Amino acid sequence: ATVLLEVPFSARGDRIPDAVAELRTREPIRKVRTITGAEAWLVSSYALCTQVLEDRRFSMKETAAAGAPRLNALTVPPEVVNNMGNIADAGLRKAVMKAITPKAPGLEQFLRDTANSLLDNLITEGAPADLRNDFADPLATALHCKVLGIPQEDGPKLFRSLSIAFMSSADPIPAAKINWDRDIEYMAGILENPNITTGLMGELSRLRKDPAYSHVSDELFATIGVTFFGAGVISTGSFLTTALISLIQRPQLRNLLHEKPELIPAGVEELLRINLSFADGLPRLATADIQVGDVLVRKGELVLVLLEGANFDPEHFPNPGSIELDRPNPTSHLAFGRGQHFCPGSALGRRHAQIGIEALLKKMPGVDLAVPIDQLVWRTRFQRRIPERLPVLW
Amino acid sequence: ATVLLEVPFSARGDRIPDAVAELRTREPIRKVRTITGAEAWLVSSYALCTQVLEDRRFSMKETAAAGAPRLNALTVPPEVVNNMGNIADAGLRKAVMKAITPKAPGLEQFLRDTANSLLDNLITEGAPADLRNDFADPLATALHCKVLGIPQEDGPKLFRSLSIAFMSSADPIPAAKINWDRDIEYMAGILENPNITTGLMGELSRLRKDPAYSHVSDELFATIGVTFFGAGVISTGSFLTTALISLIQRPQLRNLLHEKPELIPAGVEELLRINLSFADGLPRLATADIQVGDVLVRKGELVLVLLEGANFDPEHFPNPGSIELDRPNPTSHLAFGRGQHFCPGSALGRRHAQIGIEALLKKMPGVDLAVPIDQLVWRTRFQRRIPERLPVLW
Ligand code: HEM
Ligand code: HEM
Ligand SMILES: O=C1N[C@@H](Cc2ccc(O)cc2)C(=O)N[C@H]1Cc1ccccc1
Ligand SMILES: O=C1N[C@@H](Cc2ccc(O)cc2)C(=O)N[C@H]1Cc1ccccc1
Repeated sequence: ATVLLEVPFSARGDRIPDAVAELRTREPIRKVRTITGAEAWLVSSYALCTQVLEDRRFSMKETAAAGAPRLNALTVPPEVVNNMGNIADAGLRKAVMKAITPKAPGLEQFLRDTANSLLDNLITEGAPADLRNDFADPLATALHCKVLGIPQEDGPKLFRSLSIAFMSSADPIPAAKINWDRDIEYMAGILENPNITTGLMGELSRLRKDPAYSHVSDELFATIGVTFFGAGVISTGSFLTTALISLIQRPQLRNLLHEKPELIPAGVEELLRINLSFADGLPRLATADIQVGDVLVRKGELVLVLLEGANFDPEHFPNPGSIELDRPNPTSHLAFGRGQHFCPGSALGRRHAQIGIEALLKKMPGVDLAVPIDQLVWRTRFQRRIPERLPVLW
Repeated sequence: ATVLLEVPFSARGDRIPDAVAELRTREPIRKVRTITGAEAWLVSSYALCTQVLEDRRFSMKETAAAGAPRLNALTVPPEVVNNMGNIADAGLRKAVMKAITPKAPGLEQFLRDTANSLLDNLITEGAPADLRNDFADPLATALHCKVLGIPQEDGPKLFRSLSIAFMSSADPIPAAKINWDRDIEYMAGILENPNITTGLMGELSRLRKDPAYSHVSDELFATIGVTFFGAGVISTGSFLTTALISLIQRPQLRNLLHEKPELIPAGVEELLRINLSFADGLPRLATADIQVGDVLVRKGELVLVLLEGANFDPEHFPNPGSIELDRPNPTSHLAFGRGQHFCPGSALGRRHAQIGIEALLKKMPGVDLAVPIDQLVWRTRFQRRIPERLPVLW
């Protein structure tokens, strides 16, 4: 006698478990047990993943309902699960989106100078260097401080919330509330700070005093600050870190991109496709009875959309484990999701990785792991897969 | 068909696997496979563990022989496996031992003041706090700087080697050689530095110029510095960290020790007994054919002495999972080993933990985990079991 198949399979972000392909071939939608003890439908083929993400009756918002089967415990207030919905309803979608495009004057140059400075310091200190704690994560943090319009010096303290904020836990986390309330207070103070006139918080601060936004709550304005910092920094920091592992392990690709840096955008799109940064399927709660492949999903049930299921599906991406810069469908991956909840920071995430990789290859063309790859320590029970340290030499 | 049982069982240091007791009862010496692919004899009862540790024909030195079955790859030069042997042969055993006793004038007071300062800063910053990175590890580091007689400011950089130096790896680690050579250079410089006149390095520095030690190599003198810093800091830092977890999870004991701090030494001895800080059995290579229980161990074979096997053996420590302050045999545990290779820093390790715990309970009587205990991230493929962060509130 065995127990129901449990998720997640492995916290390692350097290889995809064989079970994924076995599941996709034989049972692309199937029952599993989450860390909370709830049952869920795990969906692992490109066709069925897209079907779920494109049908709003599979609701993100409703995952926060009391009594629902849960993937993990909330680390934010239940209303914050509908964060983008709330922003849209407040008439703030356009303003937020304009504030987070990588095409802001001087922003890409700021990224370049920042990446270059970080790398110069590592070279000066000498090998080994930690490319997560001393490159990818400070770069992500520096970027989001600039995008938000908040002091660079405040970045490290806001960052220190994230190892807890993005936990994937069976039970509520007392520290998450403490940090959340503190960070919300920080952002409420930013909105009242006359020095803060640029970036996303500068724009929110002015819209807050505009009579057309008079009935938008101060709670929402502070929430947008905390949530976009946290989601942007964890996503870009983790993606860049795991992408660098994928590159370091592919010297031929590394040499090609070094030689022809104009191929970097196509390289990053493939790195996105094969990336295992997301530790759990994307959760949705059925709000009707809906047929998904061989299964009738019932109202109230939890569905988990497995991004690497879709992104490694050989029916959509032939030879899926190989980085190939000349695919006919290169942006059709699900790394940024699909449908109603498509990542609003996708352009910014792309540019973050492109510039980070550009600068690394320029400065450290001899980059290699300083420890055997099995020695990386993979963070557990977290919403992302990431090594605690990424030791490299050059 | 199944493969040979693999070690280690789990990197979690907050619970002992059920398999340990099952092994001890049914097969207290049995064949296993290590991470290198080698076979070894795993020994898990108190009686057989003591037998192996007390018989020098089970050699520590010989584990470093070329072609031997290995638990893991060397992170030090092969001659350094015989470090204490080398010290003894150089006539330096007494001098080293005298230098590392916790009874040095002002040393315990330095520990108290240091622990108190660290805790005050955490209280000032506010919850949550990380008791590994911001308490146990700086306290261990501060202590060993003082014991060695080296600047407190040099501690953090020497510490940064340890996440690699004490890896338990299948293959050699390039970063370990880089850090090793650099740290050896640092210590060679300390021996020539006229400012360094106290502690272990001050004493080695004077013995180096004494004609009775004229033919002791400079290599050995620098090696003693690097090895005692590294082993002392990793062992005390890791033990204190995991001991604090054991305490936090036992509020009744925590209250008793708070109320009657004179019981702390007896508390620490039990915390040592139940501690799971050591990630692997202690390795020994047979140099003869020797009967151990039902098995004839052959010359050249690897034997792994499982400390928690012995320390949780109900035949020697009845109700072994319970901390009981009134045992008749309280120091007969194997936390510091046994025989030829008994830990030379045992008194210092005891005092480090006693003072750290004393100060914590005084300052933070309300200490508790700030995250569910399953959320701790346990370091993998390492010679110690430790959480990457220990978030607490008070
Ligand atoms: C390469 C980096 C990034 C990756 C891989 C990524 C991935 C994703 C994915 C897969 C989703 C969809 C989740 C779902 O449908 O359940 C999402 C949504 C979201 N992301 Fe990103 N993201 C990245 C960067 C960013 C950045 C830079 C920001 C903001 C600065 C951001 C903020 C958000 C927000 C607020 C949502 C929720 C959207 C909604 O609910 O409609 N992300 N992200
Ligand atoms: C509570 C903290 C400590 C624990 C739990 C601990 C544990 C141990 C154990 C179990 C051994 C025996 C290994 C074997 O036989 O294979 C050992 C040996 C050793 N320890 Fe400790 N130790 C601690 C503190 C220290 C300190 C503070 C120092 C130095 C400052 C130190 C330096 C050494 C050295 C050099 C050896 C090798 C002894 C030999 O080969 O004869 N340890 N330790
Ligand atoms: O639940 C949500 N919360 C935030 C993201 C977020 C989560 C935790 C945190 O501490 C800060 C920010 C959101 O905007 N949208 C949704 C979905 C989401 C979760 C995680 C990352 C991105 C989106
Ligand atoms: O192999 C040894 N090396 C050192 C300990 C040591 C290991 C690694 C390092 O980077 C620094 C110090 C020793 O003294 N004795 C032996 C056994 C030992 C290993 C680990 C801890 C304690 C003792």
